[PDB]
Amino acid sequence: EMTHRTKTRPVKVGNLTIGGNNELIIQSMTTTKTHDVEATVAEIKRLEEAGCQVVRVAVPDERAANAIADIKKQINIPLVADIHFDYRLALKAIEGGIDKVRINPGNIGRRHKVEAVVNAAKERGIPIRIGVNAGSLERHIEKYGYPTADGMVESALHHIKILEDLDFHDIIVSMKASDVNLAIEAYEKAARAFDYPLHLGITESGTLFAGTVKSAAGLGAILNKGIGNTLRISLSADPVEEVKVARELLKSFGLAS
Amino acid sequence: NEMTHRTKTRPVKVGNLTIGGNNELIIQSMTTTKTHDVEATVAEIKRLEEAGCQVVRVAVPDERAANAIADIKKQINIPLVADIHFDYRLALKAIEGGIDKVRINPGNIGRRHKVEAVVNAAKERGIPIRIGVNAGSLERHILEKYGYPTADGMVESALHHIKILEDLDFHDIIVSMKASDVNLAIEAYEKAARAFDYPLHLGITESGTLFAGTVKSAAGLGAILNKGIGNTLRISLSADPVEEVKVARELLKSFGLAS
Amino acid sequence: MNEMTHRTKTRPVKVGNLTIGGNNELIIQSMTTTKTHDVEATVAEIKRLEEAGCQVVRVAVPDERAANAIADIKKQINIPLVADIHFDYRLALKAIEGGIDKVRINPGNIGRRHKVEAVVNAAKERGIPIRIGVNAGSLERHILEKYGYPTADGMVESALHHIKILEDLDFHDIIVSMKASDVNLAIEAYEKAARAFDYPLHLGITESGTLFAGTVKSAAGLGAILNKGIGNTLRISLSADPVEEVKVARELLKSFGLASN
Amino acid sequence: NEMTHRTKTRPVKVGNLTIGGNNELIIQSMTTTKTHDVEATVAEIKRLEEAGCQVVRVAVPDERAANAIADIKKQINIPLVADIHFDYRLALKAIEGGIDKVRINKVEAVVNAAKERGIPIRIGVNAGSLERHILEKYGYPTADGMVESALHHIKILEDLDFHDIIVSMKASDVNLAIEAYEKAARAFDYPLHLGITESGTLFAGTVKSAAGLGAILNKGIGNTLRISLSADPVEEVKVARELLKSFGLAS
Ligand SMILES: [Cl-]
Ligand SMILES: [Cl-]
Ligand SMILES: [Cl-]
Ligand SMILES: [Cl-]
Ligand SMILES: [Cl-]
Repeated sequence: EMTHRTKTRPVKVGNLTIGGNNELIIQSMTTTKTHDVEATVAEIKRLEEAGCQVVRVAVPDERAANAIADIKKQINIPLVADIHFDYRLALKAIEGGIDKVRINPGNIGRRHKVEAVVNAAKERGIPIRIGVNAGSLERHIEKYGYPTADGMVESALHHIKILEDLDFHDIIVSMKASDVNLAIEAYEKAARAFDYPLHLGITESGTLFAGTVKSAAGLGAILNKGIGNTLRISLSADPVEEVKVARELLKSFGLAS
Repeated sequence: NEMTHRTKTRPVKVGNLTIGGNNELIIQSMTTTKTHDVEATVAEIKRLEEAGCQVVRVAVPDERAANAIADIKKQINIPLVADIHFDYRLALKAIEGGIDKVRINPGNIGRRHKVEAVVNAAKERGIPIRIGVNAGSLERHILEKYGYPTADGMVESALHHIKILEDLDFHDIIVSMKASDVNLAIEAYEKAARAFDYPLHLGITESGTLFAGTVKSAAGLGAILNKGIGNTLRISLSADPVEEVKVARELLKSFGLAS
Repeated sequence: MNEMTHRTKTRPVKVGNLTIGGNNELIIQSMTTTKTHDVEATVAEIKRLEEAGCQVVRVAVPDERAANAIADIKKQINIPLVADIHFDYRLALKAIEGGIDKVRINPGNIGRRHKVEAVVNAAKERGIPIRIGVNAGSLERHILEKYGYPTADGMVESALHHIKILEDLDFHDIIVSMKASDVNLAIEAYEKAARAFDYPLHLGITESGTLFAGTVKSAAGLGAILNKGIGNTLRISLSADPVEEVKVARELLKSFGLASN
Repeated sequence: NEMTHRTKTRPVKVGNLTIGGNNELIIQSMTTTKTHDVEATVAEIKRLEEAGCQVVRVAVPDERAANAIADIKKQINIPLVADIHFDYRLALKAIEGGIDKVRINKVEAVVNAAKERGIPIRIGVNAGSLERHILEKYGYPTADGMVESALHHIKILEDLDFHDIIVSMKASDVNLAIEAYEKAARAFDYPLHLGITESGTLFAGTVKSAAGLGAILNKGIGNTLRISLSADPVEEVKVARELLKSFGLAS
């Protein structure tokens, strides 16, 4: 049985709550150099002007991690940081005021690294988004022979398990794929597999037109199931258009944000 | 109840094609020219043929439009379809004119001999009929029963059109459930798949700018295609009909439901 | 078995003051996206096209109001104009009387003897050429029933009958297009075309859904074709402004060291 | 000699992927980050992967990059290719770090390391860097010099019992690029790695590469391809898909 978006666990992200209500928070991400504070801030204010409620920035390095405080001081909406496995960058961004870190626990390595992150996260009440991706499933998951709905949830489970073992339940999860049937199938199962809020997203298509049609369709079928607490529409275009498609999708179903 | 999957629906012939009973959806659009202007309508259908359109609907508001069907036919490949709202003479004229499928409202037409001539006209010529229920066009008693347009009322209307034709030994039926509201559209099609075995023609009433029409159509149709129903479809957009085909092709590519 | 004729060996066919065929040049073309009857809009789109380097422009002539507007459009532009009419011969006669510089129509579609010889003699009198345009997606039913689906042999079967209708009227002022979506078919249709007849070929590829996909698919396909040494004129079809079509054609020709003259 | 069809080229493994012996080309891209900056590099690969990239090349200009190779692989799921130019040592380093393929042109020590790990070597021939003696023989860069340069390199590996070779024939002039791959395909049956060196703007490089590679693909050769652009690595994957997808050449 699927956990409706209204009975999912509430997760505080800055001043907003994701999960435990029927409000789909709109998110996006920047295209700028995260360490280029002026450019990043400029693009963020254009996203805020468009209707963006939460925005993510890639933190590939120290320059980027160092830019966090300077960015957040010049913005109004919550700022999430992208980090695949570097615990030092995780720690630097957290210290800097990020509102949430998108990091997959199982990639961090040795337990002491995993704890340095979770402890920092609890210290200032920041959540983690577990972001499962169809193109980047663990090497071992030689088990299915290719990305499948089952391989995504299992990878997801593994990541939640590490946080729950550390008494950490402030978690948001995403199951992002490029294929629509796999997309729908993945969120369906993750909703039946766990109670955390689901961050909806489909992989960027080659063109803006392809991506607009595919995402509108895939997320359309997921929202109709009563699931999803937040969403990000990924498109080969200026981020503002992602906010526009997201707004149009939610208005279409008569959904509030 | 059981949702009749698309592969479990009744196969009908629309020209040289088979709609229903399989796991593929045939793309359809409509010409924006006056059917009377032969070259104009052909020129537009040629662009749609080039684009990948598989079935095309032409305006048949009057007798001149109906009388040009054979001329259009000599110059194209794909099946020609036509919607007749009220006047049965237009349906009859279109049928004898060489149409491949007609969209009629048995209950509106009028006299029993009127419907019998069209049913027979279509039955004789071996042509299918499409029953198209539209949320904004429900019968008076339907709206009085439910109070406003609703999935159940569209389904009530559908069955009756179907029953009129079934009572005249007519079964080459395709059913459309067109609404503007996606929530209604999604429901309307889900209950139709549970209420009968005929193939369903998926369409959403166009609303807003091209940008909004494209998003809302993709959204609603995404939820319906994931339900495993739909055997044919058309995207409606105030734009060059070719754009409708583009959108339909992307949608099918996404789900892997193209012919 | 028959050798592909090299673009420099195709029959030279004059279009306006230009010569398509019997040379190593590739004439670049585009098509308007306006209503032909809207003279002002159409002439302004053509002027933008000329500015980007377009050499020949085709306009649809779907009704009588568009064919009567040919004369006034011609008076305002400096590049040869082309009427695209699928079969209505009263619309082509008007286009020809309007002073069109070429007509894109397939004679086997007209397709009544008094109707064919009329359009034929009218063109003969004005000394204007006819481009036959076979499109994989708009092939005749008797081809489809025979081959099953669109094939190169089928497109070649089609082109040959339209060509015969004309050759049988002692008309040889002909250019041929073989349009397909599938890049593999397009490539084979044009090599099969070069072996069957010596008429210069007009290279085109159906427009993909988007500008990006269209640019890649068309450069990849036409590049394949151009490298065989065939084709005498081309048109890129894109879901974009016609100016984008001219820019892709220029950069594509630039890539092969080929010129427009 | 007639050209060796892509389906008849000598199979070569790269990670879990086969390169050669089938009618489908593998998509490659290349990172732009500092290979020694691990999260940075991994982040780019992660976007590449998602976009449909199948193999990725990372620059190894020195030992910093060479040492990061292992940490990069424990994070990614597509095979990595190293690109070494002058130092035989950096290639040795990249191989110890688990590189899945080394693109390179002591000499026996590199092969022994390549033998030991069971990894191939992509001989990379380029029109912009042919040795002086073939330039002195042919006068300028040409298809005959390229194939001759590729054969002299193929010879040395073969004499050392190493046959797991993949070959590229890089040039900026479309007509030379075409002629070279045709020429290549005839001389040897090793799989071909298609690429066109970039020139001009993004617009210009997109048209040129698709045009050249289309002609090449039409001839039925090539088992792997790379679209060289000066932008986000995902733009190279975007061009590559449309191209392969248009010709009917799957993953
Ligand atoms: Cl570790
Ligand atoms: Cl450490
Ligand atoms: Cl727990
Ligand atoms: Cl009457
Ligand atoms: Cl409205």
